[PDB]
Amino acid sequence: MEEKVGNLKPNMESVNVTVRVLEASEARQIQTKNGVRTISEAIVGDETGRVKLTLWGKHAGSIKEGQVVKIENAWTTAFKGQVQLNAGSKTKIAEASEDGFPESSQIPENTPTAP
Repeated sequence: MEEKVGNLKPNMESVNVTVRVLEASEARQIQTKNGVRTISEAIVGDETGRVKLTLWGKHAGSIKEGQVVKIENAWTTAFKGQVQLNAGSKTKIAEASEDGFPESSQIPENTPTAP
């Protein structure tokens, strides 16, 4: 389902968004119940808000600050009171149309909140 960042809610199983990359950190390991996994974190946003993106597996470390990307078949979770966006093995990421897409100074700072 198509979404705007400010509307995201916990446990959305399949989400499509177009966002600018505001920040992108280096990849690192994290522990999980099923084994150790590679991730990276980014902050991404649109005209309605910004959100933390966790990039799993093949997507870890794959994007850069300033890019505009179309993300298809992402999913959301909740962590520490905030909605989290997630990209994994079935998520697709492509470069998108920058034609007038807001720059960082016009992307608001609100983040989607868990109930």
